[PDB]
Amino acid sequence: SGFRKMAFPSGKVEGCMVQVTCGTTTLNGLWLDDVVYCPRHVICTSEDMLNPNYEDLLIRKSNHNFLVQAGNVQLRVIGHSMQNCVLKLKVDTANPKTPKYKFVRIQPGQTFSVLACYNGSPSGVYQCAMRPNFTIKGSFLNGSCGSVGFNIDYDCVSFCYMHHMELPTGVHAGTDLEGNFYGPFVDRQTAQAAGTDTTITVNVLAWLYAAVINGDRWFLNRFTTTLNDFNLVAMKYNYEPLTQDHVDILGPLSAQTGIAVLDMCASLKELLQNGMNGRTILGSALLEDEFTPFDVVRQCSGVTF
Amino acid sequence: SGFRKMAFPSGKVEGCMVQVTCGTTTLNGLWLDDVVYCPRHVICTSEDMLNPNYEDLLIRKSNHNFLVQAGNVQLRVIGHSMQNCVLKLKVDTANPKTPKYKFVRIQPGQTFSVLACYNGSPSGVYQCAMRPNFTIKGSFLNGSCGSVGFNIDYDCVSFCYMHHMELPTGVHAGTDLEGNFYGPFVDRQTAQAAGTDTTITVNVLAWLYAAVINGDRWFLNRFTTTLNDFNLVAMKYNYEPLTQDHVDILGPLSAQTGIAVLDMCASLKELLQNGMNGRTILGSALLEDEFTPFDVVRQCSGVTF
Ligand SMILES: *[C@@H](CC(=O)OCC)[C@H](C[C@@H]1CCNC1=O)NC(=O)[C@H](Cc1ccc(F)cc1)NC(=O)[C@H](N)Cc1ccccc1
Ligand SMILES: *[C@@H](CC(=O)OCC)[C@H](C[C@@H]1CCNC1=O)NC(=O)[C@H](Cc1ccc(F)cc1)NC(=O)[C@H](N)Cc1ccccc1
Repeated sequence: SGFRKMAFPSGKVEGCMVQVTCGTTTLNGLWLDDVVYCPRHVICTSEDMLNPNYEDLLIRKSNHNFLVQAGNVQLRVIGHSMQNCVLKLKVDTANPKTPKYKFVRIQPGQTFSVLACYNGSPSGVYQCAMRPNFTIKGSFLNGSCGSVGFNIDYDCVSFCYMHHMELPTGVHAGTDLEGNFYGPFVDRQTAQAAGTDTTITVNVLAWLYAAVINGDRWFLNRFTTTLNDFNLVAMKYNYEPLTQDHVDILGPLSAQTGIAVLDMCASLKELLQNGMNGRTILGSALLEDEFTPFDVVRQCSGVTF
Repeated sequence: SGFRKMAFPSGKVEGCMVQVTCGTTTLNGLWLDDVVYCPRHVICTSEDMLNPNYEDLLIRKSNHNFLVQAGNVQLRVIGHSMQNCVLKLKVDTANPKTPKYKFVRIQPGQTFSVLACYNGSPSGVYQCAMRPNFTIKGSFLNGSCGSVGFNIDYDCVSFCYMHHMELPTGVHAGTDLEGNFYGPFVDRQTAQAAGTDTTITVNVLAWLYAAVINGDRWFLNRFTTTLNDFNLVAMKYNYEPLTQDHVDILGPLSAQTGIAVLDMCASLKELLQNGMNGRTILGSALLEDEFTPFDVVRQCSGVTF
């Protein structure tokens, strides 16, 4: 019993982290097979991040300008190339610890674990969600760029995120492992703002289920609602609209608890308008929205890797 | 910027997890050098759990009765001993992945990372606190006994917890790696309940410093109180008393922010009597008490391992 914010075991990803230095700029890299991935802004000069032409910066740089370190072991660079906003450094040694992996682009509302790293070494691991405005609410300091986000399916590590920057709001932005930024953000020192961040409704509902599975039931009422009468209340409170795909994806949880999605939706509508009245759910005084239905099923069924 | 519930990287511990089977019962064990540690109720079914005489069941068992599996490979048990509630199986092969480690007994209020495992394979990692009533608020299903909690102090893995039981209230209980239970609990199916749980005052203050470090400053007032004055209110809300040792432990966070501990205490006093004004602090609507002062420093200074 119980329910916690649970990250994936970080071991398989620890073995791919390395340190990447270009000039005086050091950050983290991801070493898979004979390729080291990292943010292209590592090649930037100090006065190059204002108006950077990375294509042209890469021509000026030799393979010898890139120092990669796996532990205290130097990996010789024998090639450098740029896919979108990620630098790809070809090295002469294949990572013996390369896991079965895939590069995936995640959607808003989907969660993942982040291995925060500095100078190629891990600091900690936590669970994040891709917000509906394509930012993440992480914990990153200077030197954290190149840290990756990931999920694990049995033995396959699906890398979904690489950390690039911090917006003035304290939120975080980055790319997939193919260099495409999530959201409208770019790696130029320009005024860029995230749209209104909305609450991931399907996750709050998955979370309420998890609450039900664990014995928290004070919020369950006997009223019901329709998908449109709930969404009318939802959009007033900056909640994402609920669709039939969301009702279906919660099927498993509805089928383990016997509670109809729309029944839980009525309980949720009551909590939005009236609050919690100094009560808590799963130890929280807020409606948590960084648990997907799969995360709930995973943590209430014992899925191992 | 940012503040998340961050666990230690779990790689070093993943490489010590194995599966231990005795009869029909399987659970997780910890394989360090040539010894596997695991809960001693592995030698029990659901018949002797009334008044289990682990002394007889141990002698009545043979080395061949214990099946130990490290992934695919099978480890041959060549001896067995008991140290309180932990079983020690000597095997004929030493773990090549054994980290520098120590067995430590943690104090109430201290945190650690839990690597939840099932059938010797990790499922997830999350951060827990030893509650003042010597329970933890974990996430554990059937098959999870033997999962361990730990801290990483430099290059040394400090194992502090092995999971044994869930109490009917839904909280969890276990031992250090020497087999001594935290709290007045015993590894047998007899009536057991934890004392009343209090809030870890020193951890709440550390967390408020974390909020200040990350720009959350709305709850700061200009006031200052006395240690005795603060404790008078602390007791009214079921908060641990604040000792001078706690005050000193917060020294580093007071030094970084310029806010005296007794000034922070006055701000916490006002939050307790008047509530959080419908506002959040570091993404939470409750006062969080599972971050130690050290947890705050390492996440806000990027300590690596
Ligand atoms: C990682 C940089 C790194 O590790 O390599 C040098 C040590 C940085 C992580 C930031 C630091 C603090 N918390 C974080 O999440 N990333 C940056 O520092 C980023 C680098 C950058 C500068 C200019 C660009 F055009 C692209 C990338 N700088 C920032 O995030 C600053 N907040 C400035 C900023 C840049 C883009 C949009 C808004 C603000
Ligand atoms: C770990 C058991 C295991 O892995 O072995 C499988 C063969 C269990 C973890 C629990 C399961 C559900 N959620 C959890 O966190 N531990 C137990 O099941 C525990 C084991 C035990 C059985 C018989 C004994 F004599 C000692 C220990 N049993 C329980 O937790 C039950 N809640 C019963 C109970 C025991 C002590 C105090 C209160 C209730």
